[PDB]
Amino acid sequence: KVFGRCELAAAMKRHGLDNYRGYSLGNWVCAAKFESNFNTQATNRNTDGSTDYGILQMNSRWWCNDGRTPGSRNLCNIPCSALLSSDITASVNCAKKIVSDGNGMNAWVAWRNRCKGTDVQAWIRGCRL
Repeated sequence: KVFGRCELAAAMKRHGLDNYRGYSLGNWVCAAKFESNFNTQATNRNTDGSTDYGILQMNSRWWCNDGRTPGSRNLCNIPCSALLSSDITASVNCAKKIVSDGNGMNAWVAWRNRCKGTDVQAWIRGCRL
């Protein structure tokens, strides 16, 4: 499913992401925009053989099991296909584990490179939340 900007914001808020670990809603929406273009079905394979899945592009080497990443840790205890669902619940629960991992949102390279230090509030402007 390809979410609309305000639709995703509303779903993320309802799921407890607004200000989770100090990160305002605009941060999460900006990250999803640049990680997957708001598409739950996005996948991207990496040079090391691992693959990133979903709206927030979580890596199969640490977060989920895709059955083809030797040495994968599966810290969110879910098959990677779960992250591609139209229901963002699994993606949200896993994201909460990741952001609490110590590096905060820097775990998402697109966030670090294109959201961090910008007017992230712009991402939720105009939305009825």
